[PDB]
Amino acid sequence: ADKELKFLVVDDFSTMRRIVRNLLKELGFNNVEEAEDGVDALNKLQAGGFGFIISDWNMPNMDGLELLKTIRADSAMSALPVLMVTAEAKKENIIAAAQAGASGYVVKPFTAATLEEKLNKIFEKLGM
Ligand SMILES: [Mg+2]
Repeated sequence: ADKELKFLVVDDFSTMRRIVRNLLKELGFNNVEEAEDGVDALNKLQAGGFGFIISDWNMPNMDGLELLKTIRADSAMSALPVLMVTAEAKKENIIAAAQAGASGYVVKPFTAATLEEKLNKIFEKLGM
């Protein structure tokens, strides 16, 4: 994984975005942009050059599942890695995301070490 991979962090909580950005920083990933909800994220993804999306499951207007399905359906972004974030792991949520193409799932709060492990797992799973 290129340390310069461009990340999109999506969460309706500013503070949760700041945590994720700070965690990534710690790992050496400084290339991060932020979005507030699914539609905000799609707007930004339009400009191109993103490499990895970290999205919250629970967001207004367009939730994580919807954003993920829209990414998967788009010819230009369909392969982008998507890491889903939830405050509470639920079997049907996990199955629904997997089936929709999520690259992985992480329960918050999480440390830099957990994030790293999730990141490496996906890079490994996707041969990146
Ligand atoms: Mg949220």
